[PDB]
Amino acid sequence: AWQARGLGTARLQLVEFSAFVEPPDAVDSYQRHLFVHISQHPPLESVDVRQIYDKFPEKKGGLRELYDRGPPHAFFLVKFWADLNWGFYGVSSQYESLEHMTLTCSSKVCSFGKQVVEKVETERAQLEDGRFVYRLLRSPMCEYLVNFLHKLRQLPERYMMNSVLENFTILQVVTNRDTQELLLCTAYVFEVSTSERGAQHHIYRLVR
Ligand SMILES: CNC(=O)Cc1cccc(CNC(=O)c2cc(/C=C/[C@H]3CC[C@H](C(F)(F)F)CC3)c(OC)cn2)c1
Repeated sequence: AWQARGLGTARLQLVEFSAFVEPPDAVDSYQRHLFVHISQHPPLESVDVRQIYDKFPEKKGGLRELYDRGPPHAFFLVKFWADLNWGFYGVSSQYESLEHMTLTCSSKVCSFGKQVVEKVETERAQLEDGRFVYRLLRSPMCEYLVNFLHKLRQLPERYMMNSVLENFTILQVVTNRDTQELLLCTAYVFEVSTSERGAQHHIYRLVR
C-alpha cells in the first residue's frame, strides 16, 4: 500500500524521460522521433533484483552492492520497447521533489553486464510552484549509443536486434550529492518494437 505507482519515490519522482533524434529537416519544420519515452505528467508489478544482478556490474557501483545500501523502495526496472523505425541524438530527464537537493545523475551503459561507458551529470534544483524541479534537457546522447543505434538499425531481422539487445542494458543512479544517500535507481532492459507500433514501457519495482 506504500508501494510505488510510478517511477519515483516520495523524495524524488521522475516526470519525463526521452531518448530521441531530430533530423536536419527539423529546422525547416520541426519533428522528432522518440526511441524510448516515459511520461508521468494501482501498485506496480515487481521483479526480484537478484534475477538481474548478472546484467550489471557486480563490484563497486554494481546492482547487488547498491541495493544492499538501499533504500530498497528506490529501485525500479524499466522494460522498453524501442521504436527503431524512422541528425541530433539527445536525451532528456526531468525530476521533481519536495526538498531542495543537488542531484548527481549517473548513466551506466553496459554490455554483457560489463560497464562500457558512463556519464555523471549534476543538477541543482530550481524551485517552481512550491516544488523543486530538476531539468537535464536536451543532453547529447553518448557516441557509443548513437553508433549502436545505427548498427542496430541495419540488422535484417527483428529477432536479431532482440538477440543483441538481450545483452545491452543501461543503469541510472540518482543520488543526493551532498549526503551521498541514493534517491532513485533505474535499470533499463530493451526490446525493439514491431515496425507498426511506437515506443512503450513497462515499469516494475525491484524487490528481494
Ligand atoms: C555526452 N557524450 C558522451 O559520450 C558521454 C555520455 C555517456 C553515457 C551516456 C550519455 C548520455 N545518456 C544517454 O545517452 C542515455 C541513453 C539512453 C537510452 C538510449 C537509447 C539507446 C538505443 C536503445 C535501443 F537501441 F534499444 F533502441 C534505446 C535507448 C538512456 O536510457 C535510460 C539513458 N541515457 C553521455
